[PDB]
Amino acid sequence: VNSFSGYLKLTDNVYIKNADIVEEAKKVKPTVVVNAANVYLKHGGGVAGALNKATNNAMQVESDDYIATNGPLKVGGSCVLSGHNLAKHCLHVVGPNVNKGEDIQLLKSAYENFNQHEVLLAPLLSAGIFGADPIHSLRVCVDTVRTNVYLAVFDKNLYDKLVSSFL
Ligand SMILES: O=C(N[C@H]1c2cccc(O)c2C[C@H]1C(=O)O)c1ccc(NCC2CC2)nc1
Repeated sequence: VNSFSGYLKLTDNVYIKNADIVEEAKKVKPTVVVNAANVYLKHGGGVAGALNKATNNAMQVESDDYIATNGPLKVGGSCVLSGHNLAKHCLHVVGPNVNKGEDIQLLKSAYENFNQHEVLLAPLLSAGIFGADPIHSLRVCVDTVRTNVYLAVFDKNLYDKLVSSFL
């Protein structure tokens, strides 16, 4: 049993809700919150910009030190950093950004990072300002992630479409 409330069970291991991931994280304090990161960990907008703002920019400060030491992530890759006031840990995952021309096949590799964590609160990867089809992202999630994932979807009309079209 866990404290995630009002989630729609899609499969054995994937759950979804129309909710603000910032508020879900503040309320649940999950072991892992996933960030929709880029390779430079520059948390400018979307999920990344939103989570960073909720940490009062502490996520960005930590991220800048990470990049200065380690260099950029790979598209499809990830790193584990602090969850600050939102979670124990933040798993920064880089899905492909279609608005940068990145290959959508890398979306499966991106979701594979979730399998290293037994339970996660996460956004649908490559949705919103990353420009990929969210119905596609949800399908890849269900077909790739085997651990227990709670997807928080910000946009109500996207959530309604994701529920209505899920096979
Ligand atoms: O950009 C957000 N979401 C979309 C997005 C963007 C980039 C990559 C992604 O994979 C996704 C999933 C999309 C969605 O979930 O609709 C978002 C989410 C929460 C939030 N909270 C603070 C506001 C003040 C209440 N702000 C923004």
